[PDB]
Amino acid sequence: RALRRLARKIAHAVKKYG
Repeated sequence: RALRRLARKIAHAVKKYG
């Protein structure tokens, strides 16, 4: 339902890690 704050850390972490 609310993946605004969830997808945030996910995408970011993935954009930072690799």
